[PDB]
Amino acid sequence: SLLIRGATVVTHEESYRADVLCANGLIQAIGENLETPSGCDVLDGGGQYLMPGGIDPHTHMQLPFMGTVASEDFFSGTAAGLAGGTTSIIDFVIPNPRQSLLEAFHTWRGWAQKSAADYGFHVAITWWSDEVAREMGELVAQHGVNSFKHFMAYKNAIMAADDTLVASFERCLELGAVPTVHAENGELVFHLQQKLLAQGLTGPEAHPLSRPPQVEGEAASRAIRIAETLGTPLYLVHISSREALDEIAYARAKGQPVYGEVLAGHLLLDDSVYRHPDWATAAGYVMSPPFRPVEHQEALWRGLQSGNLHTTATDHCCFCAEQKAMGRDDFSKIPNGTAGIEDRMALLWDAGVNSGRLSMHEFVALTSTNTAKIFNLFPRKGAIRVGADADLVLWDPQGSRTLSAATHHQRVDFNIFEGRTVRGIPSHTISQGKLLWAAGDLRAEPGAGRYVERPAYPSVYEVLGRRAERQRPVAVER
Amino acid sequence: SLLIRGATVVTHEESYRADVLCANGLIQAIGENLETPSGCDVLDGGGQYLMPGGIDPHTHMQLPFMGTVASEDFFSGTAAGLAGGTTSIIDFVIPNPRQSLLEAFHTWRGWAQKSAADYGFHVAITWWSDEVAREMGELVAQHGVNSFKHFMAYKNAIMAADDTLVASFERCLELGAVPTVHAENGELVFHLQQKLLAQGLTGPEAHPLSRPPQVEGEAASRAIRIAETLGTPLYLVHISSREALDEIAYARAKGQPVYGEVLAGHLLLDDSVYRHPDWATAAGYVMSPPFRPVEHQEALWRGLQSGNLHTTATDHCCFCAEQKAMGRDDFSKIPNGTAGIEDRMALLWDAGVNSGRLSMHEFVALTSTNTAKIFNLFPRKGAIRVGADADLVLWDPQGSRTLSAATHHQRVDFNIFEGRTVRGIPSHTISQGKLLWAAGDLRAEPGAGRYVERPAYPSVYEVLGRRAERQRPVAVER
Ligand SMILES: Nc1c[nH]c(=O)[nH]c1=O
Ligand SMILES: [Zn+2]
Ligand SMILES: [Zn+2]
Ligand SMILES: [Zn+2]
Ligand SMILES: [Zn+2]
Repeated sequence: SLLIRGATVVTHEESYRADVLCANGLIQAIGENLETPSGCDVLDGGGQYLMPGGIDPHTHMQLPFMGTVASEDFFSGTAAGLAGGTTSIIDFVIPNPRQSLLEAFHTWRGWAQKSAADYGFHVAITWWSDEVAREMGELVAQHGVNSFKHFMAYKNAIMAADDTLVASFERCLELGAVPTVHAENGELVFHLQQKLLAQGLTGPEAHPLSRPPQVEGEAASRAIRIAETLGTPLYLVHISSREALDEIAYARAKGQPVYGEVLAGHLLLDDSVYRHPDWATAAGYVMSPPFRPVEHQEALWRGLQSGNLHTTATDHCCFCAEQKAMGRDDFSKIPNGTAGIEDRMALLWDAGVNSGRLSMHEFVALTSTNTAKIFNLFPRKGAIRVGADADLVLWDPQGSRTLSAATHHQRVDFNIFEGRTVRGIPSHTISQGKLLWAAGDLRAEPGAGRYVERPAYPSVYEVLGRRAERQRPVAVER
Repeated sequence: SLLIRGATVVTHEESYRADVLCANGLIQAIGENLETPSGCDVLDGGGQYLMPGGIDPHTHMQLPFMGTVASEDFFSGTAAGLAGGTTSIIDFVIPNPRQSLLEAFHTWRGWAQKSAADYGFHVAITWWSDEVAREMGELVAQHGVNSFKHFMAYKNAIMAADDTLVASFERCLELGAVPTVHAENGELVFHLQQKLLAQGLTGPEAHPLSRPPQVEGEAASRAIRIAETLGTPLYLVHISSREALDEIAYARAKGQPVYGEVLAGHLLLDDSVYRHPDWATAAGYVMSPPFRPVEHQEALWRGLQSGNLHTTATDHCCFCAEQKAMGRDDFSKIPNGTAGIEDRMALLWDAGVNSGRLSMHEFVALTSTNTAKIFNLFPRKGAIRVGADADLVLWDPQGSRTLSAATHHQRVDFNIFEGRTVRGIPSHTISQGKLLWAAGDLRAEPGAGRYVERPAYPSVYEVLGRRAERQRPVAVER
């Protein structure tokens, strides 16, 4: 048993002073001046905020990708996420083309067994056949998967063309699963990569030039309108561009269920990072989509404030300087990805709440509750109520931290926010009711985390259902 | 020679009283009370408006298509255009996949020699290879073509996927040619067509359901964004939807050279036409894009008024009842297309000018001058000025005409505006300085029209070149 006493509870919609009791991995009681069970550890949260633990729905722990394997494994990644107040992740099963999905799924369950905190998976659809359609049904019915990932970029690899997107989205509808998309036009990226290389522009500064923001806006428009035509919801991962955000807003203004996810990097960094004089420094920012001219950061913030972006994530995909250097002579070969699982919540609090573009309640909604709702984990997760998983974070608004690769718990030799000082840190992280991060001490244990099943048919599917019934076609009688 | 006396000259920007003298196919003199050369014919235009003859940039005379050949041929179609005030067309060479473009071009020249008025061609890119790219250059350099058409629908036929779109648009940029696009997502069309057929919805009412508006908005988005990425202008044919119009307005607002074309059918008809209890009547409206719910008509009129739609055309593609009946058990086999070359100008005048939606100057811009400027034919066409081609229409603002398949000159048994009465009609049409339509008397002759060459590099390409030079990628030395 673990009792957090004297703090202010901050949810996605309200604040109030109360104590919180956890036991057996669940939240047992909430209230002022709670009784203390015998032999129950006590945590003093005076002057701090008690919030749901962060959920990161976009991580790539130890992903084999672009000629190599990510430097962060499932244990060091989930542990680092605990240090930064994040208590569960959704990662990605990425089968190779013509490789079986259940095969990939069990393989990934294997790798993820070492997780120190709760974890789940999105399954990517990297090819199509009647068997993928059948396997998708199995993953939802028997293995707790309720979301499928589609890559519109990475031509001559994992890219899903329109024919796949249509088939798979239609399958998700049948299964009550949520289609999710990496929205970049693969044909234009491939075309621009070759053209820049043929011009001899091989540095990291060519990476943004190879996939400018309209390449994302285009794919977002296409994913969104396939989803509209087939009558499914749609979740777009790491939106970086005004173009893509405007497409989401346009569809939502048409009341379509479209969600957008954003990373701290795309809220706070611009594309000048790729022109850094030092190659390894610039290479460190190479991910897709890339960082953008400053006007896109401001559009994304307004996306958060307006309700047109819905979740924060990290695309946590680490590669050390030596792996980055795999493309020292060809930006197209630099393994794509940045780290951020540990830094997401502090970064957003410091830039959003301290500044105050975001209220404390929006901070919560954007770091856990919205993700939980979208993927049908609410109120089990991202919620402070009796019966919910005891995933919590205690937040010192006056604590300070300076992000550096030399001191962060993420196993990677680079931090895209190196040297940045944030006011507002997680003093204590609580996962499954146990205190796994405390005032500098990390208590993560390999294998401590559970695999989290997400049930199919989130509530959006009931409204979609009624809509589809109103729109059934009537033949003309002749 | 031919002198038009006493009319009000109306251009794309102004109105003034003057006579106009034509001779040798050209406009010779403009001024009040011009002297009459001896032997010159005189036309009294008192109380009427003298405007440039209409240019219809979207016709398909005797096109072989969807199993058959359009009922209108190049003589009957251009003659019918003349009765309606339209003095020149741009048609489409549509090579079959793997067919040489040059081969198809010469064949089409044979088909079009019988035209009664000036004509030109757009050439469609229905497949890709190095030969295609070479033949595009030859068509521009030797054959007066400066625009290339791309079909984004017609899966498993003339459809261009992104790889062809990108390669062709790049070729277009190299040649100073205008890419034009039929913007519908073919994968979604094909998927919806089979779905609806599988459910037994075989009638014409399924045609609009098989290609809802967002299918067009998606393809407009994608064509527009490819164009932006490659640095070309872009011309989208027959825009029917708010979604597509919004994509054009959005790219035009970012400063991008995007032009939109609209048919009178999509300005004035709604999709209730496909539910007519008579099969032949409903089939008569079947074209792609289909006619839309009424809110899209309002949006289109608004595009015209705001400057986000730029040209009018007809997609003149005629099929009689027995030909339409090829799809009596399968709407996907109904040959797509409607008639309008003869009716476009009166329809737009009556609905746009009489209502005050459009000024008379906007009417001229939208029926001739904007098309001329976009395809590099201004001021040879669409302009009343000494030396311009003598293509003129004399317009009686209080004349009246009732549109009817029983009385029109279009060689087709269906009119999508059957029984509509319009106020403001062409009393006389002058082509190559000759009076070919004189209040009810059509004097069109087979073979009188000239093939019209269009020079490459319209003016927009000078601006694009200056932008490209400013945005040249620049490496970082390390
Ligand atoms: N060529 C065409 C004629 N008519 C149509 O409706 N669509 C076409 O693509
Ligand atoms: Zn991604
Ligand atoms: Zn990712
Ligand atoms: Zn068309
Ligand atoms: Zn057409």
